[PDB]
Amino acid sequence: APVRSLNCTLRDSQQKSLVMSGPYELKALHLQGQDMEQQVVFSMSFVQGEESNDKIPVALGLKEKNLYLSCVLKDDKPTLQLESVDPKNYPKKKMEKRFVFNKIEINNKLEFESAQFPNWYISTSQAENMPVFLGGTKGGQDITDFTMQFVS
Repeated sequence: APVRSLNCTLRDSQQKSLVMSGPYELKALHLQGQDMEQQVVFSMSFVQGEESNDKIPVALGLKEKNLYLSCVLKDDKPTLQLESVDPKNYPKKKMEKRFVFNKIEINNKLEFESAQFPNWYISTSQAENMPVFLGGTKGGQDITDFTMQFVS
């Protein structure tokens, strides 16, 4: 059958929500009440790739939009971007490497490591309303842990 997907939202471990910052970036911020309608809803697809109990390959597309988080080198650096794709062909089981994230469950938290760039992870800043980016470690000052919420 087609690739399976789930609608969901993500928050960082500081409980910051994710929203759009222009058409090709996301930002993270403290949201509650009416304002959370601003949050982005993702369609998380369970795709092809190396898997284990706690390590699941996924794609993160924006629900009902032909936009996917992807990891590419930009100015010689692994970087996270929102890339447009052909809506007739996505999502699919066999997503290209750049689109794939290893969803890792550790201590009640989730990490999204780039399948393409080992040990690079979806990250947020502690500061409010800063971009979501690709970070070169699960260590450090930045935030690399998230929780997932299921959406109808």
